[PDB]
Amino acid sequence: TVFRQENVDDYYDTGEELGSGQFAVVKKCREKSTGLQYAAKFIKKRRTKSSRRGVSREDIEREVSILKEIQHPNVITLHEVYENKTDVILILELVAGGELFDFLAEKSLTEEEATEFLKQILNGVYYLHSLQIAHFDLKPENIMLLDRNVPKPRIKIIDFGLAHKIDFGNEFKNIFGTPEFVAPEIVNYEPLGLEADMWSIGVITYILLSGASPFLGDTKQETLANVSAVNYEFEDEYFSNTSALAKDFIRRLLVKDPKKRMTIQDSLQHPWIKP
Ligand SMILES: [Br-]
Ligand SMILES: [Br-]
Ligand SMILES: [Br-]
Ligand SMILES: [Br-]
Ligand SMILES: [Br-]
Repeated sequence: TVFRQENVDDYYDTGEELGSGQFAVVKKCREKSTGLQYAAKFIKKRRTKSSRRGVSREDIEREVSILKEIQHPNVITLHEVYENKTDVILILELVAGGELFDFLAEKSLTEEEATEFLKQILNGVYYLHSLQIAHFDLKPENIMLLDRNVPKPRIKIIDFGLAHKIDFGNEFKNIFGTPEFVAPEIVNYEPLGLEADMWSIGVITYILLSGASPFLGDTKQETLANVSAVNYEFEDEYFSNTSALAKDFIRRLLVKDPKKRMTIQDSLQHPWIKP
């Protein structure tokens, strides 16, 4: 599939930088014809068949195809796609309130503040999983706030760079995110499905409530070993006034066997969440 090959600068003016990954940079931008503001994500293309630099066309097209499907208040949306020899440029919805990761860093929360974030994340993932989309990179860095200066900020899930359609219940590709957040099946290179996201939500919930990361070791290999062994516990210093029901929610997500793990539907009916 090909994209718009006109110069993006003929249609948009870029401004401040919003984010910066390994093969991508995101710039605030403004569309000349409407005055409307967006986030332009510049993804570096692979320059040869066998290079390790840049993103393969297959991978870029997958991200774009998935993004084109989605329209939900808790997920980023795609406006337009441009490309040139060097980059594919995704014109995405602007989410200007910063990462949940940075919001947490200024602030740990009350259980109400945590469930207020978590419920929006669950709604977004419910939508994605209903479309058989596994995100595969859920972590606080990939949750963006619309406005961080309100008591209950609204959020959107971003960064669909590892997202896959799961049409046979599982996929068996080269897929591996950030050690602190990946499920044991990722660590062990096993077939992956929607369940991996639910583990990640468990990790996010643990961090939301405590300010601490449940499997984090001193090196990435230690973290991965900890994940595979389900080596986490609820430290009393962090969880002493956290409800047992909150712990129950986490405990039912941080389960090694993906079949025994709560699904997104389970998570919305769980007594800590269910209205
Ligand atoms: Br700007
Ligand atoms: Br579902
Ligand atoms: Br993004
Ligand atoms: Br790590
Ligand atoms: Br699910």
